[PDB]
Amino acid sequence: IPNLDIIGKRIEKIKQEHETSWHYDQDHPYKTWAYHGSYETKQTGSASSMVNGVVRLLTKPWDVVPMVTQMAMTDTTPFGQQRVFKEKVDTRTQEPKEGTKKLMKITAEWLWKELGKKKTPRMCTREEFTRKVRSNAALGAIKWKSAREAVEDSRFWELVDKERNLHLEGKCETCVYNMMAIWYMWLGARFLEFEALGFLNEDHWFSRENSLSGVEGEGLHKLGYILRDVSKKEGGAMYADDTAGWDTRITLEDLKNEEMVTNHMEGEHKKLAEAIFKLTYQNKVVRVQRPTPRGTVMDIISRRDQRGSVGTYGLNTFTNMEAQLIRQMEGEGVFKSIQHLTVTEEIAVQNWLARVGRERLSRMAISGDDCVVKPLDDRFASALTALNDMGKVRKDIQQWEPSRGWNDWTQVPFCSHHFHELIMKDGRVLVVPCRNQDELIGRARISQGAGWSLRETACLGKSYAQMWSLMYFHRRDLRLAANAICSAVPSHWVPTSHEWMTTEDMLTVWNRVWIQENPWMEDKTPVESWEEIPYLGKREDQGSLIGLTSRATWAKNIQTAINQVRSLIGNEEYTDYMPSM
Ligand SMILES: CC(=O)Oc1ccc2oc(=O)sc2c1
Ligand SMILES: CC(=O)Oc1ccc2oc(=O)sc2c1
Ligand SMILES: [Co+2]
Ligand SMILES: [Co+2]
Ligand SMILES: [Co+2]
Ligand SMILES: [Co+2]
Ligand SMILES: [Co+2]
Ligand SMILES: [Co+2]
Ligand SMILES: [Co+2]
Ligand SMILES: [Co+2]
Ligand SMILES: [Co+2]
Ligand SMILES: [Zn+2]
Ligand SMILES: [Zn+2]
Repeated sequence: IPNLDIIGKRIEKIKQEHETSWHYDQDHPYKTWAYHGSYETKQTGSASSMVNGVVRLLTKPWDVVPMVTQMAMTDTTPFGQQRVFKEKVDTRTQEPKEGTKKLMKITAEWLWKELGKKKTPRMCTREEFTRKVRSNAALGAIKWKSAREAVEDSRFWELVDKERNLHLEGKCETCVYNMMAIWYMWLGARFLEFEALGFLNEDHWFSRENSLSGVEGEGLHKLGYILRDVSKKEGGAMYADDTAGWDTRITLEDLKNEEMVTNHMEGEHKKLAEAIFKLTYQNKVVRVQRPTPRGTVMDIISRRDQRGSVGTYGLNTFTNMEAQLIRQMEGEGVFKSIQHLTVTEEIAVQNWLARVGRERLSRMAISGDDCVVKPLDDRFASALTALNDMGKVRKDIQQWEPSRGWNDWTQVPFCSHHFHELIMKDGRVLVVPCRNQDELIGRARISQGAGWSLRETACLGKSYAQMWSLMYFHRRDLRLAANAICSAVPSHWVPTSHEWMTTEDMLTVWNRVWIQENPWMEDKTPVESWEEIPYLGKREDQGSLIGLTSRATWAKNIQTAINQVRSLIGNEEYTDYMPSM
């Protein structure tokens, strides 16, 4: 089942740009994706990640930690792409049963209606898009060189209009994904997607206020508070099951339910969004590279159901909200059979959604595929037939083994973190985020771009340091490492583009984020120094693999390393920041 009436125009346009080498490789490796052909291509990508030499020189004890080192070994060569494709992306998900589909359709229709109560969809503009391009951007493959180049060249916008008018007659020609697993599109295709669906992000449809379950806009320093509030609900344990490869488990049915947001639109906006949904989401064309004994080729493949990562405009959050409501329903015995929803069962679901729907959403904190649920009681743990039949198979657990929850919200994993209460010297109680400090250091030692000069490398380092001092100040090693990086990088250099991304005094930012603007901090008295700001317990702070001897030596000689970095940056002026205790 590949529908060439929808994808043929895209495939033929690519075939015609490489007619000489175009061919059908009878030994292609694709099993659940439809394969259309290959052509010869120049190898792109690389098999190493680039190391941030500034962060590395100031974090020398971590040169021997395995987690840290391994993180610097990403493979975007054809070899790497094909490795991840075979293991992760080339999977099939069964179609949900009839009953499951009915639950999803009812629940999705209800959810769009709740999200739309206080919001109205709208088209986003070329001007909105262009302003966002002048900053951090969603990721498209880039004929110009940068996104900021394309937005000014008005020929770029003629191409947009060309594709847009095809979209307006239900045809698609250039919206092709590239697996260079992350999927890129031409910036023009990204614009059309933004124009149709950007309102979901820009108008904050998944903020906690509008969606009850969501946390769009919250910010790491707020998530722990949000978890602790959810824990105040009456109910069972708190559950936080990860889905194995969520993007690959998005079904065609999921995509059709997300599309019901178009029922809330009108005019050409509805037509454009319908094009994004039917032409680019439910009928995708993907380019992947593959090594062959004859050099690297590009494969053209297609598939209807999965999702490709930029975010997903809240659609992953939407679908997870829907999926977790249905698991709540199943736990509460609202329905009995995935096989067939009886007429009286469809009415119960409708009643349940009308009666307790909003309350059940607020038992949840959901960010894309990341969810925390505090259900009515622990029947939830073994309500599994809808979850599995929807394809949202739980990671690292037997299919019918019941979920394990937690009674202590400080043990619940959410958004790659745990959250802890932390007592200040004056007795006020902070809720702070926590995650393995060897991961944080490993990610800081990776320069997110290839071929970078030392200034941008130093500014990326400073960005992590300021983030550490805001978010992970309670970790002794990170506070010290942040101090060194900030001492080593000229004080007026701007961190690369969030609260840590200026040259504001970071104590000023700390006070604003954790005291002044913290809705869960009643006493608005600021702190007057970093010595006033506490650490986690020395025990629980140990979490790190580094030896105590190499940490002590690192701490004792840290100024030697700082000066070494200062010398390579240049005859500049630097500030010696308050040394961590
Ligand atoms: C937009 C929002 O507030 O939701 C999230 C989800 C995951 C996450 O991981 C971080 O580092 S911050 C963060 C925020
Ligand atoms: C706890 C500590 O002293 O670490 C930092 C980190 C970043 C920063 O940015 C400034 O201007 S001050 C400052 C201190
Ligand atoms: Co050719
Ligand atoms: Co080529
Ligand atoms: Co996974
Ligand atoms: Co169909
Ligand atoms: Co209309
Ligand atoms: Co999302
Ligand atoms: Co009740
Ligand atoms: Co950052
Ligand atoms: Co509050
Ligand atoms: Zn298109
Ligand atoms: Zn911890």
